[PDB]
Amino acid sequence: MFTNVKSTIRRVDPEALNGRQLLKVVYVVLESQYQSALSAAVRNINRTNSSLAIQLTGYLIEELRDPENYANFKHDVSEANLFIASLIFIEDLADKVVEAVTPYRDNLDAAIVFPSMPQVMRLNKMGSFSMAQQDAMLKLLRTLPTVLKYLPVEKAQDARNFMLSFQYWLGGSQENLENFLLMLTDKYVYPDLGLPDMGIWHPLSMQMFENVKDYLEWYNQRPDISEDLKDPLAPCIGLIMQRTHLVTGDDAHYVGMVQELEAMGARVICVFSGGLDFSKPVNEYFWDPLPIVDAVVSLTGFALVGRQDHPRAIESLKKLNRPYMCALPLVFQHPIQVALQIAIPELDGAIEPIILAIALQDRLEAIAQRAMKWANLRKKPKLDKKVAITVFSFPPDTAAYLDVFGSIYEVMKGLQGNGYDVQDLPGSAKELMEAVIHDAQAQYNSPELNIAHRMSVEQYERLTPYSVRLEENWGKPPGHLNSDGQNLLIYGKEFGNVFIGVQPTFGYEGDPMRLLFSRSASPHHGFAAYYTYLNHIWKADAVLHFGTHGSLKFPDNLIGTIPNLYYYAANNPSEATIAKRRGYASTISYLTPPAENAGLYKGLQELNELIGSYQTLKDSGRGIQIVNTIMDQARICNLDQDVNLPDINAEEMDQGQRDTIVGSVYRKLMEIESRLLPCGLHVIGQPPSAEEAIATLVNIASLDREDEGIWALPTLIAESIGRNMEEIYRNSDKGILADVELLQDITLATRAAVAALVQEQINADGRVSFVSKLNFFKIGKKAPWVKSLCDSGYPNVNEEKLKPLFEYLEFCLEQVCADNEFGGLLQALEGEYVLPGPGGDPIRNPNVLPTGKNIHALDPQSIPTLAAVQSAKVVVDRLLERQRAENGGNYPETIASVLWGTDNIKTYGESLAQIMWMVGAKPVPDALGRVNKIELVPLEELGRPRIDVVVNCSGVFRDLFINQMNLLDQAVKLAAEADEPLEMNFVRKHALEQAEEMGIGVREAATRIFSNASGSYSSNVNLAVENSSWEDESELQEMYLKRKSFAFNSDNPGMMDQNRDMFERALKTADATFQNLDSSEISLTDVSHYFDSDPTKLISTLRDDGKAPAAYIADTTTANAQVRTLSETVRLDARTKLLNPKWYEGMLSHGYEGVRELSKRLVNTMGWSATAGAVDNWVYEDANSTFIKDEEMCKRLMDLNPNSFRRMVSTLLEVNGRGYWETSDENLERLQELYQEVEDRIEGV
Repeated sequence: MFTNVKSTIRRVDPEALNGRQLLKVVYVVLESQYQSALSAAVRNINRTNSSLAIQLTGYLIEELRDPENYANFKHDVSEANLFIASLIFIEDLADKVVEAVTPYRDNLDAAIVFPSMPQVMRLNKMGSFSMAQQDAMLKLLRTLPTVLKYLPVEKAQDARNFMLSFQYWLGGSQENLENFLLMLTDKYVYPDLGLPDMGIWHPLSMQMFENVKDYLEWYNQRPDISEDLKDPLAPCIGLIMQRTHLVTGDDAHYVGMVQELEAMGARVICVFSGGLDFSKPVNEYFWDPLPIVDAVVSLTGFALVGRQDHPRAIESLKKLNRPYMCALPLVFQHPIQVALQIAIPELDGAIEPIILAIALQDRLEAIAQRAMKWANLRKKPKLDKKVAITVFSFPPDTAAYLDVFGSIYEVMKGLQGNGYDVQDLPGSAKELMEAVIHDAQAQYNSPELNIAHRMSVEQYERLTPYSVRLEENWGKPPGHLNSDGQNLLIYGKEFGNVFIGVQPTFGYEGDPMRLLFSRSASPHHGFAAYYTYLNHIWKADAVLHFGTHGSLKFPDNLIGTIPNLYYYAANNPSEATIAKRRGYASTISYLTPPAENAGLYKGLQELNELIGSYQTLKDSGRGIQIVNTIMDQARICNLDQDVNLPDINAEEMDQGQRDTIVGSVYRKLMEIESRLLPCGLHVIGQPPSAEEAIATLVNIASLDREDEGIWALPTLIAESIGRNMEEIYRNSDKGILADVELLQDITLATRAAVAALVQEQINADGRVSFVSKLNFFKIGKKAPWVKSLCDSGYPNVNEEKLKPLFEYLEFCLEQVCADNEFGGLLQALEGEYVLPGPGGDPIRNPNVLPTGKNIHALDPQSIPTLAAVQSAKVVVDRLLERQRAENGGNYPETIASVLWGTDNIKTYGESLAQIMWMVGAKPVPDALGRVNKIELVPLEELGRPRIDVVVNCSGVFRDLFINQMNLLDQAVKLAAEADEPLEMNFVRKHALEQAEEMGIGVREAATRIFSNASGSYSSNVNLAVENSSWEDESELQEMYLKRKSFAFNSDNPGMMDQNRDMFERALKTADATFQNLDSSEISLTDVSHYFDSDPTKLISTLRDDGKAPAAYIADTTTANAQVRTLSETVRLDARTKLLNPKWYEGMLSHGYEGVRELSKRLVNTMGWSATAGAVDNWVYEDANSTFIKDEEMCKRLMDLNPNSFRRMVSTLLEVNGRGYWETSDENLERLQELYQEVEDRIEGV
């Protein structure tokens, strides 16, 4: 009494209620410090708060004897919102408190019982949280963060709110207990009411920290943690989060993240910021001068900086030089929202440790474990570090233009040479392939994969907990795949701390020795075993993959917790993004082989020489019989499918139309001659020479660039002779000799001038920074490139415009020739930050150079650009022009189109803006420049009817650009609804006819934007053609109609439901199929995805009239946009790739893996015969002539790669077997024998 102030007052009531809500609180407590502290808190709220008043009644625990007191208590509990109890530790009364409260348990908005006898504690209740889910106080407080992970997010925030309320109580201050009461009033009584710039946070500290020293001083004083965590050697992880969630106190998932990491022995620094520039905290708090963090995990779901500012973000993350991981808040707490949001951190070079009832546990452990393995990598000593390198399709029957064993060998050397422990490194790439595939070339025995390990069912089942799930499709372990009968086989070879493994077939087509009835595919035990070995037996610290390998299309335990590092081609941002999101991929880019012009050969070179003779023989006199030879030759080269070659003598023509015969054939030969494509494979970290870069530099020099302030060289040359390049291109297309010649002359000039810059920089051999900035005028010389232009016959080219062009070209030459590819992997393995960069076409966007960067796509709202929209109007006018010219002059009513992510990333949304312009819509950018809106154009501006569309969206396009599918659907439906003449609006005309037949609205009948079901990709036509697993085309057409018939809906974007009835009806109306070519290197025969999505023959089946649609492929890779027919483009492929000696002599120069490339293009050619019949007989004929009939070659290919040869031979038999190739019975007997020869070498007898 004399030493502790007690109050006679038990009850506090507000003087005046006014317009304010009343909260009723009842406490029972032993400490009269806590009675009087509550009274003061309640009393201060009552006198300040303008919307809340509190009534407080309470008894010291003892006072509950005299039933006078116990009687009111009971009545007070009855009326009470909040119940509070603390330090009840007497049986007698405890049990009375239970009787009193238990009745009203559900009445009470919340009941809070702080450290007191067990009976009382069970009364605890705060939303969906009970006991089910001073030192005494600390003990229970510190345990609460551990519980959060095993609860769903809302049940967790209740438990966090409980923990937060215990922190305020143990705190015990007046404002502590005010906040206590206001928090509970806000979150569990009256929701509709109530409510430092940056710093460091910890759930278990009451105050924030404004510096690192104050934090670590507090951290090291923490009694509740192991000495292990205070140690500066301890792995430390940085978290970034939004201040808002700490104020709100909606932080349960953040608290669980800190607890998960601390449980794994990681020191944590959680920074926050009320701003949007998170570089500031990173730069202040993750440093002291050195980094004090081993990896960062962003939980903001935002860009580091910001407009969002990726350059400063990068410079900040590169100074830190640690792995930057990102976990979207949405992961914890919907389709358009995740696609738009996840794309941003990817441009900061983020890694995604979260793949894209359920408790936080799986997500929290995932992020933690994967962050902890990034740190281990930073800390484990080089000589102890184990790297596994996985390889797929060996033997083959992936990774574009890659010498896989070529590249692995360079990586292994680089790794040994940098201090990693590499044993028994072979003397050559070949010997290294030989160590993994015994007798790959089938010289002496059949090819046999090296067995690195035999896993016992016992070892498999113990280290593969999820093996049980595989039993449904694959039976008991070890099953029929990667099996000796007893054991699961791990194919690979140990080379010290580097392991080369061969991953098997994922087995999407299931065990052909098992009858199954499930629609839920899983990997086979062998596939599982392989990853089980890497992770839990061999215990890799990191794993390196090449391109897509086998998975990321057909779940977190296969990938594991160790860094997944991918080498992806710089030109495949789309599929690299898919790996980032499905695979926990960190993706280092490599360059595709330095491209060469395809050039002319045999028949085509003879034809070019005849054309050379023409201008002579015209002045000689006999300018006639040559045009009959030129035509007779063209007919032999099958150019008569590409140029109109009438059956008329040159005698029976005017000079005008004889010149045109030549002009037409010429511009088609120069198309072939000049096609810029790779002719071989790439080895990681073997960049091209300056000589090797020149063709790549010519096409870089051959595009106008507004954003760089510079012009194409051809543009400048044309302007020099008062001409425009758009004219010269169109007159070229028409086959006007003078202009076909002028284009070739301008092309040759452009080649010479750029070669002159590369020549100079070479024979300056480092003396000068940039030869392009040397002041030649000052010493009275022209630059070597200006000289070249003058010699080429163009002496008036504008030198003020040349200067910044040729400065740009010299910069591009540096990036094409740079060697960073190995450096990238090194940074990753050292646990550092790999510079992010744009994937794309290096010629169209040279910012894709140099390689060795962590390539990303782009902001899905950044496309289409105004430039892309203009470029689209050209390609649509040209498709319609040509489709008319081949059909009376009649516009088509419906164009069936495919959209890919890959081509849209590269052109900033051209192919996408084509479909917009077909229906006569335009995308509308907001102030900031984001494309989130779309309008129709008036028919005046369209100049023609609205063309109806079916738009087949690839699973990838859906995954990256579902926002853009939303815009397309809005556009189509507006068009169907537009008050316009049916004959001016084929969208409306078809939709009205359909709305009646189907008994639905015009709008619902305007459904045209389809894709795969979410989490599905391709029509599976690619699998069937790849495995010959189909009887008649109908099977292909059926699985298309099953899989690609899921309709996007802008008025309910979540629900993307199958609607095959609408799909069949819209396709029935199709007059033309359409796709855009990605690139010369990813053309129709280089991959299977193009033909996999080809609806051409499907349309001919669906149509009442059975008529096949006209098939077009747009090509916007050069300045000179073409809309070719599918046949034209497949033929172009054949002439520049499969049947081009430069191309097959290029690929075969790399040996075994060379043959694989030939096999690929043949097999993709087959596909086109199955989906479109777009393969002319001579393509198959010439292929058999080049590779089979020539017995010298035939032997070379079989010896080089039995597996890839058996493949080539099977294809040729097959296309004959299915009616697509007609050929000599002798030709089929040769093939039928050669199959049996190689069959024997590969399998036995």
